[PDB]
Amino acid sequence: TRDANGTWEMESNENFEGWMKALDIDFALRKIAVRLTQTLVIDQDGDNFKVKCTSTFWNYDVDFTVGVEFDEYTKSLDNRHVKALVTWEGDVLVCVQKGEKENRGWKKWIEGDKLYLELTCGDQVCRQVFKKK
Ligand SMILES: *C/C=C(C)/C=C/C=C(C)/C=C/C1=C(C)CCCC1(C)C
Repeated sequence: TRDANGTWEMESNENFEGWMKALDIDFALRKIAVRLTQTLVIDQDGDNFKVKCTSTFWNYDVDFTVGVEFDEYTKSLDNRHVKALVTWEGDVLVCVQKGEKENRGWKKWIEGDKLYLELTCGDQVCRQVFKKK
């Protein structure tokens, strides 16, 4: 319920292109990223997280300690500097990324076998569902 450890296989991905567009990802690369199968690998140890979301051409990596603000440079995404902070709101893992973009961050709900991930930027929300492999 608070345990996010695992290798996570995607089963659905809603409004992916609206969220990428809100981040200003190149329209060309958007309709490549649309094609790619993603595997989310989470290593969680106490407060310390290592998140690795992987695909053929394109990976997103982040490591953080819950409750410790960190500078994040989204080099493989929109290549912006944000002030990221990840915390627990109940059993909901919440990341707020302060910077140019408003309403920017993500949330993870872990429901036994299922991981629900909502990514937000501006007025767009991308809803993803992964299953533990
Ligand atoms: C808790 C899980 C998180 C924060 C996972 C985030 C994953 C991404 C931001 C993935 C982004 C990607 C693209 C938009 C294009 C294709 C490659 C991806 C899947 C790494």
